[PDB]
Amino acid sequence: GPNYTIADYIRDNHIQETPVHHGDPGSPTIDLPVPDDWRLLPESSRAPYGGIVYTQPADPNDPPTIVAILSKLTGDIDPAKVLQFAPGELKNLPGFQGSGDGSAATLGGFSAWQLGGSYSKNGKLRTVAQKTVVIPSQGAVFVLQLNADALDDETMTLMDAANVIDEQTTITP
Ligand SMILES: CCCCCCCCCCCCOC[C@H]1O[C@H](O[C@H]2O[C@H](CO)[C@@H](O)[C@H](O)[C@H]2O)[C@H](O)[C@@H](O)[C@@H]1O
Repeated sequence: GPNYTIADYIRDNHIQETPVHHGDPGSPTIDLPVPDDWRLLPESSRAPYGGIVYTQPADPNDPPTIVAILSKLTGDIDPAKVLQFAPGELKNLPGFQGSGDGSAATLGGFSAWQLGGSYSKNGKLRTVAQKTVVIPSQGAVFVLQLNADALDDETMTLMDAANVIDEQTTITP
């Protein structure tokens, strides 16, 4: 899309990006909570840093989910620019509609950005949101992204889980 993204920022600069997994030497420890009625997702192709899925979905083939990704950025990386370009990805979604570009936030004591809204996929309105947390540590900038997605009618399920995540997550570099 026409919006500059974090991926564009990485591509256009002398920045190395490497995926991070639980237990990797040199990486932060991120304790995400598992809200009630949600179940933990292990690390997989579809949940690179794990995630959570709602255990009482209206459509078991399309349940509300919050998936985590953790990346390690080294080189000519400015943590403030990661936050600056965080809204680009969602804003490029087909028919995305949200309240502006989102807002600043914090998670586990680190600076973050969150935006949410709706988009249309296969003729169905979906609620989507992304929280990006910048974690400068150990000669690198780690970037955590939490990607929430659900059918429009299950928007409140996502919002409830988000409050639990916002209040209980700890991040220790
Ligand atoms: C921690 C994991 C990630 C974070 C937790 C996940 C929480 C997700 C909650 C996200 C709910 C965000 O959606 C809120 C709403 O945004 C848009 O409306 C807003 O923007 C429109 C165009 O500017 C205005 O016309 C509307 O008045 C204004 O409400 C969509 O059109 C709505 O359909 C959607 O409901």
